[PDB]
Amino acid sequence: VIKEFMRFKVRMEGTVNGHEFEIEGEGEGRPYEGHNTVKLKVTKGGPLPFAWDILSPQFSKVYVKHPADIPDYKKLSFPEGFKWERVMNFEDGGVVTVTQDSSLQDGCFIYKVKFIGVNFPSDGPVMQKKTMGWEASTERLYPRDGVLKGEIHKALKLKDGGHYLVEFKSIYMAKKPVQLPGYYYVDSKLDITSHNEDYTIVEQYERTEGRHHLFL
Amino acid sequence: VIKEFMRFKVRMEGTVNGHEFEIEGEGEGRPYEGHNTVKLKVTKGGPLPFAWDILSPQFSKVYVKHPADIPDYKKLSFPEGFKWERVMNFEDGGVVTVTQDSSLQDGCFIYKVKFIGVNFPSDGPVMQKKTMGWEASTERLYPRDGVLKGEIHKALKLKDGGHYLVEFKSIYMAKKPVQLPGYYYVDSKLDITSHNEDYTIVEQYERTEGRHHLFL
Amino acid sequence: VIKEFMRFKVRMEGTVNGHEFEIEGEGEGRPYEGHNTVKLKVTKGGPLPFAWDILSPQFSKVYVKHPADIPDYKKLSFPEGFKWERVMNFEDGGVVTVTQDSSLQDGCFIYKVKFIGVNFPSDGPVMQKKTMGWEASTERLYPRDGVLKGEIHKALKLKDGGHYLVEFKSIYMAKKPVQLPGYYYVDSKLDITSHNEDYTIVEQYERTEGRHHLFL
Amino acid sequence: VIKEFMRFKVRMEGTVNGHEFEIEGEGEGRPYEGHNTVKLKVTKGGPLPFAWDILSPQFSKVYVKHPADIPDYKKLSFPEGFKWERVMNFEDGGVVTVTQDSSLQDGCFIYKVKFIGVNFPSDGPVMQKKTMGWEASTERLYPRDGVLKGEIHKALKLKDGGHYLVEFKSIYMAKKPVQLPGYYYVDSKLDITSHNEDYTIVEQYERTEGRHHLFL
Repeated sequence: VIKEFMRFKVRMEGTVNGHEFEIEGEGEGRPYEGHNTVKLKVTKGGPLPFAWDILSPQFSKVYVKHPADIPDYKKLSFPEGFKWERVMNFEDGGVVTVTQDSSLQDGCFIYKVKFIGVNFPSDGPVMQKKTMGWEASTERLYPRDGVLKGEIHKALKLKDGGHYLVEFKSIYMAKKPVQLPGYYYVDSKLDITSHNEDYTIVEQYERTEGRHHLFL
Repeated sequence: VIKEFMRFKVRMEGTVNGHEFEIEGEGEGRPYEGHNTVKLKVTKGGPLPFAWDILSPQFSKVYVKHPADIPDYKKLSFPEGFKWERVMNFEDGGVVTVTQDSSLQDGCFIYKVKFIGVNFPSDGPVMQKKTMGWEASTERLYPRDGVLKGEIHKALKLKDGGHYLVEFKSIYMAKKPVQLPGYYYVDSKLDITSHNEDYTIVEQYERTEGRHHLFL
Repeated sequence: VIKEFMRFKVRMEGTVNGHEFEIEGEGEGRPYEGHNTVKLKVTKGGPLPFAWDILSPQFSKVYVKHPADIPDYKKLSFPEGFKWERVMNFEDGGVVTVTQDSSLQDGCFIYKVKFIGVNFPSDGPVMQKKTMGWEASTERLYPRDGVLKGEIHKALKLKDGGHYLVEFKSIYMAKKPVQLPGYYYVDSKLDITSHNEDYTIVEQYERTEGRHHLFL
Repeated sequence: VIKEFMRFKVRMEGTVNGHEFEIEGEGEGRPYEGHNTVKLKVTKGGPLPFAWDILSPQFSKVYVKHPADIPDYKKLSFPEGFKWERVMNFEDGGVVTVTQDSSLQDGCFIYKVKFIGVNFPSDGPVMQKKTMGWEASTERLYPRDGVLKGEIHKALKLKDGGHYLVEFKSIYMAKKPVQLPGYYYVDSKLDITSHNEDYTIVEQYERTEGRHHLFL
């Protein structure tokens, strides 16, 4: 079902401060190694009048490398798949909710994303495109309400120095109740590997792996 | 442009905890008197697996009665119109973002809404449909970032007694720059006037008027 | 117990961004008319390195005028009195928690307050003293867990224009379970009537009255 | 100044939901190895009417083991020392702010803590004492405003199962500006190693170490 190498296609429909847009992409990676890349294209509403960085994390948790003793809830959910939703609370008031469906079709993962971002200050980092990528991050996960949940304290690097803080709250829901893991963590590092002048064509790379707390 | 009697058409595309649905409706009211009603039909995704109440407020401020000394930002925005976005933070973790466009076509207001609700507990008031309508409310508004903003501490009455709290944060954005008001308030009371057994056909009534603080 | 005219004494022990201070005051008013004034003096920690405005609201609801049909929980709590606590969430990260005890000693109300404020940006309106008093406000109250709770969307006027937003969450706890009101509101307007340059000596006036929603 | 072995004494003055209490203790540890213990005694307000767990993390970061390439801001602040403040946002509404001062005297660290906790549901995990200790955690830190800040997504284990979520927001302020680290993490695991029936006497052990993200 989930091969050593897997490709995926994604489509996002979103709005940010009243500006609607569409994005289509194709990616690939090694689900058991914790690596995956993706190439995106703004197919509608481009060039985007905000930082591409807020969208990069919405474009693969099935590719998270999991140790044998931590049930890989997301991988187990296939072939049916899972859905995930998320809240992004930015420190200057901006708020985003995301809903996504992940399925398996013709040997390829299919991602469907709906994005709504609101309340971003007009002179803030997002609308002024002053961000420079995310710092590597660490997610705290745990089972609840029959599904998997996780929170992350993330940060975008600012062009003029400093950080722009964003709290991530995600909900991973398998389409069939498969084995859930316990309290654990997932380290991720997402890099923008290429981009044209106006970010209408972008490529990303993500390394992500789950683990127990260094149990210090 | 804004007659004493105006009708409107509305369509909402939304998702709540991974459940997709569509709703279309028709309303009418008296913009200078602060009254307006609307009849809705769940055109897709019905019956809804959640409380209808969280949707009722996404279904009119151009109909808010305003004193002569308080600029009616929304009315002034027409014929072009305005967009409004919103964040609803529920006390039990549920979060929703909404983005809407309000326009005027041949004497009839046109509303287009996109709604995304996430993180609602499966045993909570919303997913268990234990709500019984909203209490009348009072929104605190003010100008900022060249637009109009307002927050509200609202509450849903619970069938088993008590209230279910929700904080509202809205942004009203005219499509063309117009006169903004100062720090003021808007009282509203929304009632569900009719509904079939599964809430696939619902009618609503809302009275809403703006005013200065009772200037105590 | 509660006469048409009542005086009170207050003492606050507080800390803000690592700065310790103490304040003592004396006030008076007409509990049944909704008016009361208070005079403060910074006895330790002066001059304060932050805006006085964040402290003014911690210095009386027993003086809130209530309609005969709305139980005046706070007045009913005496002679024993009541305790109140509160959270103030500032839009720029600043957070404050307050705990207070109100008693009646020799026909005089006695207020004991503890205050801890943290996370205020050193460049923010608070630490830079860029505020000019609060806008009149409106609190939303309701009963819960045997006590009375209330929330407010308040705002401080900024010297250079605009507002600085702060959300209030209060908990009023009678020392003995006395009668509680239903869902209602309380309007208030606090004004600094006098003060020296460094706010080591200040006088305040507050008008506050309870009521049902104007019911729109 | 900071030897391989160091003792400390601490005193806490706090209040929770109107209940006041005072705690005194003494601990010891190995600053460069990341190990430290502490023994507490509720000297006033005991037996506490709430879960001891919310207080345990308020009782040593100068004992965090740091790699040579990461400036140990907190150790460098001595002999004068540093102050730290914090906000703990509990998922059911509870909110706590803490302010603390850390100094070095006659070769012994001296800790003074003030604590105010409010808005805990009378039937919640805290007031019902339904918690069973913290899960090991991971704090995300970064420099800002000349000081060191960090956030943590923590969880308290529940007796009836599941977790009780709490977000930590801390600010570490050296009394003199000493070198700051960059974006990094601190792992910690605090265990209650001893306690009498009513938690009026308690002992704790904490292992905490700083490090760069596993830099995936």
